[PDB]
Formats: sequence, C-alpha cells, structure tokens
Amino acid sequence: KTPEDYINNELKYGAHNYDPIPVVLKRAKGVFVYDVNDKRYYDFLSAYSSVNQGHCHPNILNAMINQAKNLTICSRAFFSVPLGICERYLTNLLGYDKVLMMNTGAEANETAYKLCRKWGYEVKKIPENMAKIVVCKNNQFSKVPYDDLEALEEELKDPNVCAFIVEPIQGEAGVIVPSDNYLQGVYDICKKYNVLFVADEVQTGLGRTGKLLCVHHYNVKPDVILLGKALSGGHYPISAVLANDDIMLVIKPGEHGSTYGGNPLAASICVEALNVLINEKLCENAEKLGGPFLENLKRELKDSKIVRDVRGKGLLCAIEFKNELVNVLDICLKLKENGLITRDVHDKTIRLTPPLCITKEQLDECTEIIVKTVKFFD
Amino acid sequence: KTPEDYINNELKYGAHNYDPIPVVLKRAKGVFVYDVNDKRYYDFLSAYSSVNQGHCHPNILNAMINQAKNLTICSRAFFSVPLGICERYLTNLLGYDKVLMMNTGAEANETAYKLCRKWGYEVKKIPENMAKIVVCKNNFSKVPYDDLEALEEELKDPNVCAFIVEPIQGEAGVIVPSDNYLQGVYDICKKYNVLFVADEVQTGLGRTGKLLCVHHYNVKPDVILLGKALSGGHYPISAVLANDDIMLVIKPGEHGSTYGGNPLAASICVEALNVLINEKLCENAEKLGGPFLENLKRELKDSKIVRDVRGKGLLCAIEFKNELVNVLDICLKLKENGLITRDVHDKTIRLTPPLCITKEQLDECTEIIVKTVKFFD
Repeated sequence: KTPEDYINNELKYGAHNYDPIPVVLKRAKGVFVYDVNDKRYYDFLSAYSSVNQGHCHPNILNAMINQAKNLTICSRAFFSVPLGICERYLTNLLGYDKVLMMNTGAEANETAYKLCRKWGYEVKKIPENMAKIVVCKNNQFSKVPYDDLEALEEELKDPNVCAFIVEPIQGEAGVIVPSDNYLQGVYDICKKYNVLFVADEVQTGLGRTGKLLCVHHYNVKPDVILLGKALSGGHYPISAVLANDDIMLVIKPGEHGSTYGGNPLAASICVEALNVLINEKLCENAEKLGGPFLENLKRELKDSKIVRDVRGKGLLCAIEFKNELVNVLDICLKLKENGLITRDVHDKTIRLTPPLCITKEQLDECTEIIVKTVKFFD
Repeated sequence: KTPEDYINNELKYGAHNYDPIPVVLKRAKGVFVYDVNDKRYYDFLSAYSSVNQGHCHPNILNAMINQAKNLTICSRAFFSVPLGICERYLTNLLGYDKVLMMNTGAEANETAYKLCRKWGYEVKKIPENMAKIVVCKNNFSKVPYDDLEALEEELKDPNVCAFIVEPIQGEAGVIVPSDNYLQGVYDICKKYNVLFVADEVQTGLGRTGKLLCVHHYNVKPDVILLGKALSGGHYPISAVLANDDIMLVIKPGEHGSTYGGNPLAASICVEALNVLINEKLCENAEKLGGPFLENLKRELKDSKIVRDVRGKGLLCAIEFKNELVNVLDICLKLKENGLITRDVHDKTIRLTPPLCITKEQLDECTEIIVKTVKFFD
C-alpha cells in the first residue's frame, strides 16, 4: 500500500504508545534503510546501537539460521549447549569472571540493582532494607548530578551505599560526554568507600565510541558492566551483566523467571554478532572516522544561529539546537526528506548515531545532508 | 564434551541464577529434544508453552529467515511494514480492536498494570492515585482463587480498576477452577465496572484445546495477555489486547524496550499463529487431551503417592503426596525413562507436551509416567 495506508492501519489496530517519524520501512542493509516507496535513507539512529554491525548482517543471520534449525528454546529448567559457549566467550573477551544473560536493557538494569543490593547485604554487611543505589540525574535510590565528583563523594560517605551506576556518556540526556578524569574520579571514590562501580555500556559499548567498552578510553575497570543492544546485531533482544566472582557469586538459584534469558538462539547470535564487530574492526572504524566527522560538523555549523553545541565521541554524536529558535521535530522531518533519518531528545538534541561500518565518503555525504538541513532553518 | 563438562563450564563462567535438571540439550524437533549423548527425550515442558507448535517448526524458521533477510529492527522511532500486518492479524483472530506488542511476559504484566490504572483514572474517574488492582493468591490487593464470594467483597471497592486472573493457575500447580468461576468473574466485573483481565500467556494459543482458555466458558474478558507460543519459541514475544474504549487511554511518551513491536517478531508471530491454526493444533489438544488424562487417572488410581491428576486439553499435571515422595527425584527418574519436565512447589509435575503430539506418542508417555510413578510406589 502507500506510507499513509500502513500508518493508518497501525493507528487502527495497534495501541498508540508511540508517535514515530512517518517513514515506513521495509528493508535495510548496512548503513541504509528503504521505505515502501523505495526511497533510501541513511539510518543515523542504528536502532539505538542495536545495529552497530550494520542492518541485516549476513554472517549474523547465518549464525541465527544455523542455530535455529537445531534448537531455539528449552527454558532454564534444562541446560543447552550454546549458553556456556557464549558465557565463556563474553567473559574471556571482556575480562570478567562471570556473565548473566538476559533479553532487554531494563532487565539488565533490574538484575544489576538486585545484584548490587545483595552484595551490599551479603558482603558489605549493610543492615537489611538499607542498601542504597546511587544514580545520576537525567539517567532505595539517590541521585547526583552527572560529571560531579564532589557530589559523588558526599553520597558515598554514607556506609549504606552499595553501588553507583553511571553511563560513560549519557545518552537520553542528549549525548553528554563527561570531562576527562571523571571516570577515574568515579573509580577512585567507589574504591575509597567500598562501593560497586557499575558502568552502563548498553548504549556506549561494543564499538559505538570506538572501543569495546567506552570505559576503555579512560583505562578504568568497573566492578560491574551492563551490555545490550549491539550484542545481537539487532537480530534478537540480548543483554548481559558481567562481574567477577566476588560479586556475582552472591546470586543463587530460585530467583524469579523470564524464560527467554540465556536461550540457545540468543547465545549463538551473540557470539557471532561480536565476532563480526571484532573481525571487521568496527571499533577501529568508529574511532578513526568519528573524530574527523565531528570536527567537520563543528566547523561547518560554527556560526549557525540555531546550533547550540556539537558533541560526541567515536560515532556517538549529537547536535544540540536552540529550541526557542527552531522546531527540532521539523529539523528531523527535513533531515528525512533529504535522505537521513534520526530522532531528537528533549525537543533539543538530534542523535547522530550511524552504523559503525559507515565509510568516510558516506560520512562526507551525510555531513552535507545535515549542513544543508541546518542552513534551511537559519 | 560430556554433560558434566558443559554443566561445570556454565558454573564457572555464568551466574548461578538457576539450578536446572542436569540434561544438556543440543537439538530439538517437534515433540522431542536430544542431549549431548544423542539421547532422545519427550519434552513435557514445551519451554512453558513457547513450543506449542513443536520445537524448530520449519515454517516458522522460514518466516524468520524471510523477514530477517530484509529487516530485523529499526526502533519505534520509525514505522515498519510487518508490525501493522501482525496487529491486524492478531486483533481479527481474537476479536479485540487493538493490540500492544512487547517481548516478555513481565513486560505484558507491567503494561497491563499501567493500562488498567490509567483506564481507572480517565474512564472510571477513580480519585488521584487510588486505583487498585486485584490479583489471586499464588499467581494491589490479593484474593483467593476460585473464590467467587471473596472476589465480590473486594471489587465492591470503587477504587478497584481491574481484576487479573489466569483461567488455570499454572505456577500454583495447574489449578483448574470450577465452571462458572469465569462466568461469575465476568458478571461481577461487569457489575462493579472493573476490567476483567485474563492472563492467557500460559493457557492461550491451543494449550488447553482452544485459542484462549476463556473460550471454553464463552466469557469475553476486557483485556487479554498473550505470550510464549506467540513466537513458536523463536523470539520473545508478548501482547496485550483490549478494545478501543480501554486501549485508547495509552498516549505516546513512555518507552519500554526498543525491541517491542519489531519487524522480525511481527513476522515470526503471524506464522506461529498460522501454524497453530492451519495444523489444527488446538483441535489436536482438545481431542487427545481428555483420553490421555482419563488413562492417567485410572492407571494411577491405586497409587498411594498420587494425590491428584488434573488439567484441560494438554495442560495437565499430577500432584503428589509430598510426605511420601521427593518430587524432584520423580523428575530425575522421568528423565532417566526419556521424559523431561519440572515440578512446582515440590509436589506437582507439569505434563505439557507440544500440541503436535500424536495419540501413539502420548500412549508411550503414559506408560513412561506410570512406570516411573510405580518405582516410587
């Protein structure tokens, strides 16, 4: 049918929990997506990093097929061959003793919360019910502003703090990059006060900023890591929590459920999705291309009336606009018209988050698409 | 690489969040799974109904392959072709206006909680943050299951927005309720203007012989929760269905998992339900269900450890006299004799094979089960 026909059919038969950009996608490969009118767009969202490897990577599909022909799910009532293969692979790769595989980012977060508090009770000997998790503003809980070591140290003085969880670059806040020395500060303060340092790398991990873990840029080793998105190359909801035995062994059977966590199909996809990442050296690509791409955009938008900031690390980039001077949803809609799809946060900031297999040449074309579009609104 | 090799390897490199039956599976097809030693077992858990259609159904693989070649995920920042196809397919099949697709059964529960409460506030006009959901014990305020009288006492409360109930309690030990419980739930919910929410994540999609267990009683709940077999075990997929008057209270803004409603799930889901309908697996379960449970009842009638043999369609259980047998040991013995399941509450064994199971296979399994029970007799 037409784009409007699909949209209206969703409005009729589906809950109205989202207000999407009105492009109706049917195909995708690498950096590109194709709508029902056969129009091609540069995808600058990468499904929030799930397709870091590019859309529809054939090597990831092939691992998915090879496994799904043999076994897709048996439930955690029994063991499957592929899970331990994945656990061994991931833990060796990232340098932690153990991993706990789940499906979604929210599941990884809740699992981390529980792990942290149980370690708080069982190891830190925090009195029952008192285990506090500290989190950052715009992320028993407490909040601290992001990129603030004084505020952090003040909270962690409390003996009942079990963990601090922080994203190496805040995504939802609008790609906020902390000062150099922040994460070393976090590492130091958390060590001082015997508090778990949890890095949330669900968005920043797996090549997006140019490293396997954005934390690697700062040569700092968190006590706990949360991964997801790109773990699957977009073929399956897969997420993970990693920690050494002194932390992870606090977890015991009985727990709750969520039957699909650790399933053989996800386990096989995951190993291949990371095999692709590493073998194609996509971390190196994002790291090589990202810095120049951003400097170019800064340069070409410097002295644009409507631009407030241009920021990023590797291929995790964003433009902040002055929303009193432009409608940013309209920028997004014009971006789409000019062949590039993204989304904004907080009606201010546009994510610039292409798959990591993007070329220097493609990034030059995208710079021109973006600059043309910002000029239109000046 | 032996079973023990694989088990110890997971103990070393994986969190100890589970304590599974020590069988290490490498392959599965239809009704059967195969371990690392090439031993064959009847799967009598069906990954808790995810594999109603049988393990590794080739048609579902084909739909997965056909979609994934084209598009697996774009996020809900944009539209995808397959999602609206799945939504129209699902809503037309079960007779509700709208569906909300998600990934896990816990996502469907939380979405349902939030939908129920917002309906409560916007339609029922319950006062500021007073909306109360009622659930059953052994499945906020709680009420005993199959207790028509205590249900009425609770819903009297004008602050109650919903009552959520499974047609058969799975996690409690496959508690089959009395007839006219469900008819009387409907009537009471209609009486006091409370949403009647049926949790069919386990019971739905052919397991009890019907597309929804609630169809046995010709009752139409206000909200349906589906999951598990929605995917044929190929993908985590769940759903909440409701008519427009309820569903329209949901506005854009809240985010869950970027994977809810993705094109790959949407295309897998249409085929999983197609397999279910076209292979008449609901019919197979109703048909084969009754006789299978007949035998077990009469073949274990003088077993001193057997407390009860119950169920509907292919959602069955045998409950044991706990004081007399270690029910985990029965499960391990069952495994020895080539049938795998799990128990619940240390007394009840699930008997839930895929729906494509044959009369001749289920005869084999009845002998396996009776043989095993007699070992502990």
